[PDB]
Amino acid sequence: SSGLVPRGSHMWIGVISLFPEMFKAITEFGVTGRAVKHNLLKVECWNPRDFTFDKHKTVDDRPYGGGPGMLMMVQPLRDAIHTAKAAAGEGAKVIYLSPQGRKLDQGGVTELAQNQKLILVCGRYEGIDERLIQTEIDEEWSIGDYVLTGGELPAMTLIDAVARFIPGVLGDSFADGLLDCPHYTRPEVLEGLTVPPVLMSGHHEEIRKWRLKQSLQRTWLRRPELLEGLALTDEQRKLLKEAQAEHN
Amino acid sequence: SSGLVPRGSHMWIGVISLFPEMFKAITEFGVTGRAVKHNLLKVECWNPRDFTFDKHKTVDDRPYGGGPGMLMMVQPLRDAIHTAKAAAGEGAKVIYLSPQGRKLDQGGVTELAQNQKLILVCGRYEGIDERLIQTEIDEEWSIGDYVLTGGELPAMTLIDAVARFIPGVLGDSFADGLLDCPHYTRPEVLEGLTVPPVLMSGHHEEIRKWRLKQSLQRTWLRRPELLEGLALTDEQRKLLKEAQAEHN
Ligand SMILES: NCc1ccc(CNc2ccc(C(N)=O)cn2)cc1
Ligand SMILES: NCc1ccc(CNc2ccc(C(N)=O)cn2)cc1
Repeated sequence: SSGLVPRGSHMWIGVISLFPEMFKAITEFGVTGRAVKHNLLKVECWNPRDFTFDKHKTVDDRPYGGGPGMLMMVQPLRDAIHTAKAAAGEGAKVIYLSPQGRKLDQGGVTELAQNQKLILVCGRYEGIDERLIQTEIDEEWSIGDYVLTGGELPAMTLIDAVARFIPGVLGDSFADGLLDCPHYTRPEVLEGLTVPPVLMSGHHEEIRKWRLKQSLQRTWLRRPELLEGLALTDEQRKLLKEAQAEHN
Repeated sequence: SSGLVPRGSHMWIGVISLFPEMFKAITEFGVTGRAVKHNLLKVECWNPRDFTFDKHKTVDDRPYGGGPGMLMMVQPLRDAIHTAKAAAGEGAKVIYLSPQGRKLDQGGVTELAQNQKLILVCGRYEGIDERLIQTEIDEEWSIGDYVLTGGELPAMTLIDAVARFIPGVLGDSFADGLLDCPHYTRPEVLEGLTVPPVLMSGHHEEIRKWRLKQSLQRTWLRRPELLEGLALTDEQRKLLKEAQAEHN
């Protein structure tokens, strides 16, 4: 392991997945791809398929009590987890991604990003045996109240979200707990819509206050529950009241 | 376009992305990969890079009013959107994935899945010009209250979630508005933990009621706000009260 890029806060993420090639979407492209090449982020996959012993490499099994779907077969999945934990050494927290988990939000991303090592277990079918949660999983997390064909997209979502908090990965995330303000680039006029003159003014302080007021107004109109989680600054209370008066 | 697999409800999804190779994670693997091969789901990508005219194929641009980040360059992105809309023909709703969007949940997935054609616009950098939202985007959606390096993982998350509602894709999603019950597979005993005897009984009705009670108990302990959105059946009111009495 070598290179010139400061990597003091580098993260290691082990992944248990039946489809490790999915992870190329994050390891080979964009900002996450650069993090991996610069050794700020390492993503290491184990496939339960490689832990099977039968001729057909069976990775699913029938649920007790019947019902329609399959579960991940215990022995191959358990063996893959044990191999990832041995590789990771001490301090690796094991995360299972499921709709039954703790709801991920940006605060939870920053809590997760304090871990120098994670193992992300990706369930396929109707998920994993309850007893493996009890014996192998440190924390269960959901990316949101929907059901996907597997935990791989949730795992990749968490990796990407945490990676942004690794110093050096980026070249301001829900700034102030608010929805982000509108942004504008060239051209000055688009389908008769003009860039707000304040953004053209060069007045750094008036621009700051316009963006903060817009963020407060958009949070209030779209996601008012997000305001209730906040103790607004004096300046923020005044800009919201001005945006609420102007709306009315 | 041909094949034997019933595809009456087939979905077409256009995608605008600087990294269309990311979409292989859904189009080449698992249940979504099978949907694509069977013509239940088509995913068609346009890359704004192919709509550039400068020697360096520039796809970012500086925000008006300064600040740290870049935006997607308007002309290449707008041209890619127009080409996707012409390809899609009439009835294609254009979705922009952003943290400022409507929060996706399973109900919203099923609303989105009523569309036979979607175009998913994937923003990189600090996102897209506000005026393109106004002029090109039908609906803005978030997959959750976190910030990612791009809209591609959110787009792939929505495709996967909607695909499950396409008849024939699957071989019961938040059944009853509740968190799913525990599942068990072989072996009968794992690290001294035994499968609940009821699941071994063959008694289809007692198994149904045990799984419903567990789902009510887990929703109540982990996500009690989910119970408030529900008008529980008589049977559900009785099983929750029994689980709440047994907890206490
Ligand atoms: N029956 C439980 C179960 C467990 C695991 C799966 C795999 N797919 C997932 C995993 C996580 C999420 C999420 N919202 O973070 C969504 N879909 C499905 C079902
Ligand atoms: N500054 C606004 C903005 C817009 C678009 C992006 C691209 N990344 C995204 C897109 C969608 C989501 C989400 N939660 O669904 C998360 N991250 C970033 C920033």
